[PDB]
Amino acid sequence: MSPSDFLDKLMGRTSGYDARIRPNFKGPPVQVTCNIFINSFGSIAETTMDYRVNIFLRQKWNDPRLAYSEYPDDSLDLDPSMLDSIWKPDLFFANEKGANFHEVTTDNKLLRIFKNGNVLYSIRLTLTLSCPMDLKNFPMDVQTCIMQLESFGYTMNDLIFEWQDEAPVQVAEGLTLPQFLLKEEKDLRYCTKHYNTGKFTCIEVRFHLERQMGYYLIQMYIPSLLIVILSWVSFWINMDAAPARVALGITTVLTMTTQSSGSRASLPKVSYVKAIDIWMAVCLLFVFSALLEYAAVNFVSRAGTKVFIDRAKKIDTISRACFPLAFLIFNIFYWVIY
Amino acid sequence: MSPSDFLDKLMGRTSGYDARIRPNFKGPPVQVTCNIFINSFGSIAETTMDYRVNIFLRQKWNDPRLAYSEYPDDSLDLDPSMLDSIWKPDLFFANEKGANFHEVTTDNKLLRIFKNGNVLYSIRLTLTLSCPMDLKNFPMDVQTCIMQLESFGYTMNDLIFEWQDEAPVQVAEGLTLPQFLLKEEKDLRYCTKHYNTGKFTCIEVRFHLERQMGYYLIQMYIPSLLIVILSWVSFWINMDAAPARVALGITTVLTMTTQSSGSRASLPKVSYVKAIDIWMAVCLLFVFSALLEYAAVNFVSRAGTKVFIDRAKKIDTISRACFPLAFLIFNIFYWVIY
Amino acid sequence: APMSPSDFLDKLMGRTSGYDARIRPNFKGPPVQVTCNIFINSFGSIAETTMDYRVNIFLRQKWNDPRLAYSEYPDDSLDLDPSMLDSIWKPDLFFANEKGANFHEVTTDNKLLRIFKNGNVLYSIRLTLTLSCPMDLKNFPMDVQTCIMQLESFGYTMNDLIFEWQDEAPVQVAEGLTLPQFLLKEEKDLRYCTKHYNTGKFTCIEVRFHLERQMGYYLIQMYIPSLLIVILSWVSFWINMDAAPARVALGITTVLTMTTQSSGSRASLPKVSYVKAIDIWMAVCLLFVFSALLEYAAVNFVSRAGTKVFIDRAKKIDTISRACFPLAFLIFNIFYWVIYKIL
Amino acid sequence: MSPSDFLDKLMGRTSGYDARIRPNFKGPPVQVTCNIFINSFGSIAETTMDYRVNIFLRQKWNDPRLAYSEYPDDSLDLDPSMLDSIWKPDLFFANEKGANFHEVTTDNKLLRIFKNGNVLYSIRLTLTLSCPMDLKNFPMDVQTCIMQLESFGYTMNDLIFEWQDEAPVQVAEGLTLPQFLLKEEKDLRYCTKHYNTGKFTCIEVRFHLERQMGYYLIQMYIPSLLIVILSWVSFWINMDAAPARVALGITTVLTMTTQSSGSRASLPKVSYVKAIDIWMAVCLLFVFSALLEYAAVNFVSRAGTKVFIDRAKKIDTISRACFPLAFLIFNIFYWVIY
Amino acid sequence: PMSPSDFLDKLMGRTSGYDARIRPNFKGPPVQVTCNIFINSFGSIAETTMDYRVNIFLRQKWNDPRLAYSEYPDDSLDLDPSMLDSIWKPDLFFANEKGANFHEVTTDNKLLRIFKNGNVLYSIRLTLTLSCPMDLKNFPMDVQTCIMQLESFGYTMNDLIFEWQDEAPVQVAEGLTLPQFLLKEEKDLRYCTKHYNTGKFTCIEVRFHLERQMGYYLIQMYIPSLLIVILSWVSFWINMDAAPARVALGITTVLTMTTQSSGSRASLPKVSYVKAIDIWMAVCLLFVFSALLEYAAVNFVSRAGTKVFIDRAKKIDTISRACFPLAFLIFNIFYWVIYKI
Ligand SMILES: CC[C@H](C)[C@H]1O[C@]2(CC[C@@H]1C)C[C@@H]1C[C@@H](C/C=C(\C)[C@@H](O[C@H]3C[C@H](OC)[C@@H](O[C@H]4C[C@H](OC)[C@@H](O)[C@H](C)O4)[C@H](C)O3)[C@@H](C)/C=C/C=C3\CO[C@@H]4[C@H](O)C(C)=C[C@@H](C(=O)O1)[C@]34O)O2
Ligand SMILES: CC[C@H](C)[C@H]1O[C@]2(CC[C@@H]1C)C[C@@H]1C[C@@H](C/C=C(\C)[C@@H](O[C@H]3C[C@H](OC)[C@@H](O[C@H]4C[C@H](OC)[C@@H](O)[C@H](C)O4)[C@H](C)O3)[C@@H](C)/C=C/C=C3\CO[C@@H]4[C@H](O)C(C)=C[C@@H](C(=O)O1)[C@]34O)O2
Ligand SMILES: CC[C@H](C)[C@H]1O[C@]2(CC[C@@H]1C)C[C@@H]1C[C@@H](C/C=C(\C)[C@@H](O[C@H]3C[C@H](OC)[C@@H](O[C@H]4C[C@H](OC)[C@@H](O)[C@H](C)O4)[C@H](C)O3)[C@@H](C)/C=C/C=C3\CO[C@@H]4[C@H](O)C(C)=C[C@@H](C(=O)O1)[C@]34O)O2
Ligand SMILES: C[C@H]1[C@H]2C(=O)N(C)c3ccncc3[C@H]2CN1S(=O)(=O)c1ccc2c(c1)OCO2
Ligand SMILES: C[C@H]1[C@H]2C(=O)N(C)c3ccncc3[C@H]2CN1S(=O)(=O)c1ccc2c(c1)OCO2
Ligand SMILES: C[C@H]1[C@H]2C(=O)N(C)c3ccncc3[C@H]2CN1S(=O)(=O)c1ccc2c(c1)OCO2
Ligand SMILES: C[C@H]1[C@H]2C(=O)N(C)c3ccncc3[C@H]2CN1S(=O)(=O)c1ccc2c(c1)OCO2
Ligand SMILES: C[C@H]1[C@H]2C(=O)N(C)c3ccncc3[C@H]2CN1S(=O)(=O)c1ccc2c(c1)OCO2
Ligand SMILES: [Zn+2]
Ligand SMILES: [Zn+2]
Ligand SMILES: [Zn+2]
Ligand SMILES: [Zn+2]
Ligand SMILES: [Zn+2]
Repeated sequence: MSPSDFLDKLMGRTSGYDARIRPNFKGPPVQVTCNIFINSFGSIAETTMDYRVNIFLRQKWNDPRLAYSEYPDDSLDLDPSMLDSIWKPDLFFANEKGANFHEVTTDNKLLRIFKNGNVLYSIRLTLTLSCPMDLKNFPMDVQTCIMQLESFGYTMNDLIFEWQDEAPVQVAEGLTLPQFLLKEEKDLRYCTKHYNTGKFTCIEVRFHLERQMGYYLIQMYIPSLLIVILSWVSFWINMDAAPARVALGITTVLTMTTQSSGSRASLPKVSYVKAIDIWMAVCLLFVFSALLEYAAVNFVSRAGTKVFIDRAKKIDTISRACFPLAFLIFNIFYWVIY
Repeated sequence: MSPSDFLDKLMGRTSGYDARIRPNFKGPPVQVTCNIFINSFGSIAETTMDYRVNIFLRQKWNDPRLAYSEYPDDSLDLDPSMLDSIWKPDLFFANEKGANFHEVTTDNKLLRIFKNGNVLYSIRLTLTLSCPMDLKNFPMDVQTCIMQLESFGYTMNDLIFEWQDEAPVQVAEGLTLPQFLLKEEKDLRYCTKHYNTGKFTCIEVRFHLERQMGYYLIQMYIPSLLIVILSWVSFWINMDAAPARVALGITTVLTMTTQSSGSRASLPKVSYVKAIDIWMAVCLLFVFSALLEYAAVNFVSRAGTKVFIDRAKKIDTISRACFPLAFLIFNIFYWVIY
Repeated sequence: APMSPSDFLDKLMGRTSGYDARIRPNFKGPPVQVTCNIFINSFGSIAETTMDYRVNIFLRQKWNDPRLAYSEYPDDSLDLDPSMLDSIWKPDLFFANEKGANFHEVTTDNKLLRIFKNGNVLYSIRLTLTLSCPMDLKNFPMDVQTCIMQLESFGYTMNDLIFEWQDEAPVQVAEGLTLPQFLLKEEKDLRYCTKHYNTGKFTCIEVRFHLERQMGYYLIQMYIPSLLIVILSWVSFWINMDAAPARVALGITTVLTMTTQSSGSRASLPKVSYVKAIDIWMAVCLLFVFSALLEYAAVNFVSRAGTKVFIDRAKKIDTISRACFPLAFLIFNIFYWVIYKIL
Repeated sequence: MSPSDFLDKLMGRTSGYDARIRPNFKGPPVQVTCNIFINSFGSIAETTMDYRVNIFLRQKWNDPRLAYSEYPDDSLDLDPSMLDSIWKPDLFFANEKGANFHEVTTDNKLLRIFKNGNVLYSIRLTLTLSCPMDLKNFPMDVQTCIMQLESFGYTMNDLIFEWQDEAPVQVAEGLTLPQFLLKEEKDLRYCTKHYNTGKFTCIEVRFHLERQMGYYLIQMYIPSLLIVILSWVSFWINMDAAPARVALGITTVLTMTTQSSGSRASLPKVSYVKAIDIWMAVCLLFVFSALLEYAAVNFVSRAGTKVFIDRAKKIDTISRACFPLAFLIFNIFYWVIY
Repeated sequence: PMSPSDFLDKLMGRTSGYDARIRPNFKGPPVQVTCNIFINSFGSIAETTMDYRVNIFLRQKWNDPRLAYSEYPDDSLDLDPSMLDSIWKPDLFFANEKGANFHEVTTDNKLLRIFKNGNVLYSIRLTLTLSCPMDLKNFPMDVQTCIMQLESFGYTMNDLIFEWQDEAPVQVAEGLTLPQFLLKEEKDLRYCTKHYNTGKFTCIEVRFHLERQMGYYLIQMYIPSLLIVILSWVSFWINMDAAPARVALGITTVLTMTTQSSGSRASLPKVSYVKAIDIWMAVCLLFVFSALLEYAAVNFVSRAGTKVFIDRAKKIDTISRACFPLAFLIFNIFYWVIYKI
């Protein structure tokens, strides 16, 4: 039989096939089996609180109307134009902010049918998915971003999604993220939805994203360490040089504040204390205490008498040991806790 | 009866149904009943003065042409392709800046008809809606953002919208906003429009958004408290150290101004006094007064005589008590008022 | 019984009608007189940098098509399904100064079709337009702009099609519509922009909106903080002439604050090559702040030798400065504000 | 003859016209004559290295199939829907980054045919065109931005573009650019392309854009003149006041560097020396030399003896004359050269 | 001769019986497609988003015996692109494409040409944004390798095979330049043959090599950092008694050096490895910070105003005037030799 006539008899004019009717429409729900290949993964934004993926979405279900005997071939690879002629699930991504198909240079779609009427339908999609983030431990945080595959119009009695048994989520070889590490273990689960329009099938996959710490050592933690260490050189400067020691004190405090708000600029305006806030707060405390230290040194030595000059000198010599020692103790606590 | 023939007889070729004609077109207006499920709520922008939602819009109306007896089923879940074949309301969002449908992986639409000809039509939409904001109490403000559902072509004598009686506005479980708290109570009302083209049905829903205060304590109010407290250390510095005390005075004023304009950068250019303006103004007054305080101290002590040196010293000792005390009193007033 | 709607639409503009939408009303006769009016649903995004603004409007067009006249119903008008707009002739109005334009299609096409007994048509369509508005920033931020909107025919010359603003209420504005930076003046000017191209002479009607910039924002974020830096600069005059590092510190940091203030405000504007009002203010403020530093340089220099005659001469420069600097700055403010907030 | 029948006989059902076949397809190439009206011209970006225009593109060619005698009218203005029914050139813009048609409120198109079969086809287009820029003389530069009209599928033996003889490029009355002056003289030329697919017609127009200098006097050259003049006040300050004279020297150098990199922020990251780089370099040299001048003054006067104090004083008095004099000479050279 | 309208009708139209849902030789071996690209433009090379943009003409060549003709003596026929919808064509897609679009102004930017023997030439104009993962370890003396993968979506290796053309598979428009990079003449061609759970799919790849131009960074990064280091040294010629002056210099050079450093990091992605620019900024900041510590030492050892201690402090300064520049010069030798040799 010629292919043109076969397609005509199976799903075309002479077929009497109606794509508005599901497989076994008087019978049990259509069991769809999903799996995704993750071609790319990125644009993980804290501010907009979302991420982007390019995937191949594979769906599998049985349509006894598409079973064939005319060829001995176990499967037939069909032209994607025939997808419009057949019934297919109405899967949508429940937490999708933006989604699109790919049409260059032709529709990036795949249709394959088997002897027994099974269908394989793969379609390429770019999705932007919402991923609410918990920034309490930033930048030592780990996020959990999800992806929900749901039916819009079919209730649980007509259509049921299920992750494939073997390898439901594949990831492209050598795929990396610059800011995160994508953990090998993906959690699969059900998000079965109950709306006032009914009960709807929904399956979910959770990716775990561990933020890479290296960037923050170099661009956040070390340069704050500078400003704190810089603040301490005041303690080796002559107590008579007020303009010099105040200059150091101010400029370290101010550098430390612009450092602090510089890092807050890349994040959303959450109303809870993050780990980076604690660090910047304590660093700023140490830098501010050092200025108060000189204010004390300057003030106790007003009268130029030896007894008072000696008392001021003791404040400096204690400071040279205690400030670094205390800051070292703080680092032990901070790093151990997280 | 086969589904294909039933759809053909009800709204297809052999039906004689005309979707250009409303239900009961010679009779009273079509009573439509709306309800929304809010799948997401965010992108609340002060600068552009708008917000974004992803909703399922449900509409319900009766079309006696679609009543059926051929099946005992109380309702039939139909393929959304049939939405093109039936009449439906021309609801539009009157305050929408941008709107779009969702088409991945198929049109995110739902059609359900009942024995008596009732229709349920749910469609998924991303909307950007305008929300004019009153920033007088920012950042302790609370906004009221609306959403108007209106008919474009049908006047009140052909078509009438109405919110559902039970649960017209549902919100997705666990939906949060990072900057605001969305209040449980939504106001419903009428926006019935009168244009030169006629009188048009319009129903409205108001969401109340209370801005979360926590972010502003950490990134606005506390760091301004620093600069004010920092300004006071000048009062414990030796009056002879002019370059040190002027250095403190300048750099606190300038830090305070860049702090002030830093916060104004995230807002629209409104021409009224906001709460944040008052705070920054008073903080800047306290920081500026402290510099003037030294200018006074320096100036009254020009001649190096004890009577004048004593007078200058009194200005400092009074300042150490009064500046903080006055600033504390201001905080009591400011916080109590808002 | 009366005629069914389906058959009436079929006989009027459908299969059996013989209507051709490629042919205008009275095509051998005089031009089609179209009557336009707009409802302004929103008005905003007034950008100086990109030099444009945005509106959401309902565009109403009215014209007579004797082919669409009917007697089959006693109704004075019939409200028709917008799908029928494709079946009828309609003007090819476009916005001549539009940078971006779009229709609205959620949840259906935001369109309106209404025909009357005598064949008159009312066609309303909802549009978001971004329109170009060349701006004269010479008096910024006390400026007032005039932004236009041109409705023009693309393909029909003046002998086939003519646009005209409605007589009664051609431009309506939504109740309670405000702009945050501007005041939209009640009076809109209507005019003709009749175009002559090498392809012919084309109808074009125009509406001008007047936008008065609100001054309040600039008092708080531009004029008052510059007043600070000038007043701050004066405290140097009460500081001891012996404290050079203190008085130079004040002088530098006020000049530098004043320059970053000045270029901070220029960041929100296009790169025009003419002097604006804000430039004059920042220039004079910077002059007063710079003169104060030069004042100390003079004080410091004349008092080099520590002798009373020279120390006294330097002290006189300071005491004169305490009066003259503020007095001169006050006089400047009188002149500046009188000039711009009069002419 | 009724218009409906005339269009039917000329290019419709009964016409036998095939728009897949060019005019005189066995004969010589179709001679197309182009002209543009420039409705707007702007968005001239240095960073992205492109510009934007809104044009009416007019094309003229003869199609003997569309010649008519049925009406005495010299030309017929046709409904643009008929453009789909006729053959037309496949002109594209070879250096276009983005292009779009205008469809509000109807397609912004014009079709006019003449007795002899001539066609006038005008279409409105927004184009973003690439314009590689030579920034060597910025901001006294003058750019040359082009616009190439090319055939995609027709080789030189089937289709030939040519600029109109009389007034090929019109510009809207009163059209201005804020940063540039668009010169009256446009160059027209040929870009005839040779690809491995063949030889393709291409005509080009070059616009000359002279950058307006006024903005840069006020926001770049004058404020740099300030910092240089400010640097000189150090020379009238007492040599004993080191913290004051070093303060001036540092802050002028640093102001001068942030000024310099502030202006580089608006440009692409080209790897050649621009005119603005030379100016900022020399200004920074004069400001840096002034600091070195004090370092010298301070250093030669270490021992507080008259002979060395006098030698230091001479360095200052020479500096007061030579620094401005040298800077004036530099300005003469710099401005004369460009 | 036969009219064009009838010829197109008999070849691929109503009366032809041609089915574009069926590939050439569908029971036979795979369709051999031969690709070549003309690069009309190349740019928008972004480090942050980690991608680049091209405007290309994509040419595909394959044989369709159904489209062979004898009715005309012409070796090839240039056909109207509307006929592309009527014929079978490969389903080539760009595997590493983030965004892609066709060009439709003023008509579809497409080309169809068929030959006597049924060969087809199909050229289509495309703007592509392609992902190019970057290794910034040597930034800004880095060289990137950006790829472009042409793949079949639906046809497995037994039905469809892509292959680069033998002669001149990748042409580049005359005078095409990039402002930040140099595009190297040699393009590598290779296979990316994909194995998915849906099957084995043809894929061919081209690699462009992009050498970052160094000139910009000398002027806007390396020289201005050289300033701050040289500026830091003037402290050594300032009087040791002038603490506020020498501390002022020390602070402001350190702080200028830190804002310089983080200014340059703003244009890059947030990678968690050490780049070459990080080492430079680190060492510059070390030299500027050491100079401040140098004065702290000078100030501290000279506390008691006695000659023996004043002399010791003075020696720290005189050694510093020679050693600081000398050491910084030695560092430059090492740094430049390592990265540029
Ligand atoms: C009194 C403050 C003075 C000025 C002190 O400031 C300094 C040092 C000098 C002064 C002694 C510096 C200051 C931090 C403070 C110490 C503060 C902390 C260690 C933390 O905060 C405290 C107070 C806070 O309650 C306001 C409290 O939150 C609770 C109660 C709240 O209910 C009222 C509730 O909503 C909330 C969710 O849970 C918290 C647990 O604990 C720490 C979280 C503060 C960090 C602050 C900052 C980090 O970057 C910010 C900014 O980028 C900048 C420029 C400077 C920083 C600063 O200014 O930091 C900054 O604002 O020390
Ligand atoms: C008076 C200025 C001098 C320089 C004084 O400045 C300082 C310190 C002491 C100086 C002598 C600092 C200054 C505040 C002033 C005190 C001012 C206020 C408490 C408020 O304002 C006053 C006057 C103002 O109108 C003159 C008036 O508006 C009304 C009437 C108008 O009709 C004429 C009407 O249309 C308008 C809408 O409502 C107002 C109610 O009341 C307060 C609102 C001012 C805030 C100012 C600022 C907040 O951030 C701004 C900016 O980010 C910055 C960099 C510095 C700030 C500053 O510069 O703050 C800043 O610009 O004191
Ligand atoms: C020589 C200037 C010295 C350094 C003086 O500078 C200062 C103080 C110190 C010196 C005494 C500071 C300086 C202004 C000057 C005084 C100058 C003016 C009041 C005006 O300008 C003069 C000369 C000018 O000719 C270039 C001339 O315009 C030409 C070209 C015009 O085409 C556009 C043309 O339309 C016109 C007819 O003709 C003009 C008419 O009149 C005033 C326009 C200058 C404003 C300058 C500034 C405002 O913000 C700018 C910037 O954001 C910044 C950081 C600092 C400002 C500054 O630096 O301001 C700034 O650059 O005083
Ligand atoms: C057969 C379809 C649908 C329908 O159109 N008709 C006429 C009948 C008739 C009798 N019983 C049920 C129906 C419904 C249900 N089925 S369906 O299960 O194949 C179906 C089809 C399409 C659907 C859908 C369900 O959910 C929303 O989209
Ligand atoms: C039946 C329609 C419409 C119409 O086409 N005809 C012929 C008639 C005939 C007699 N009376 C009224 C009409 C109009 C109104 N009705 S309708 O109520 O179904 C209708 C249909 C579509 C509409 C509309 C109203 O306003 C918005 O767009
Ligand atoms: C009737 C149309 C158009 C046409 O097709 N023909 C055949 C004739 C015949 C005789 N005279 C004029 C025409 C032209 C013009 N008329 S029209 O006035 O209805 C018309 C129709 C559409 C138009 C247009 C003019 O200019 C803009 O686009
Ligand atoms: C007549 C057309 C085109 C065609 O479709 N056929 C069938 C034939 C037949 C015989 N000889 C030539 C052709 C070609 C050439 N002509 S055409 O010159 O009008 C033409 C038409 C469309 C074209 C084109 C050339 O190149 C770009 O796209
Ligand atoms: C002829 C097509 C396709 C088909 O529709 N039928 C009916 C048959 C019949 C017998 N054997 C194979 C088929 C398949 C395969 N062929 S095809 O090789 O031309 C083809 C056609 C389209 C394809 C494809 C392969 O890969 C995916 O897209
Ligand atoms: Zn897990
Ligand atoms: Zn309420
Ligand atoms: Zn007026
Ligand atoms: Zn020229
Ligand atoms: Zn190689």
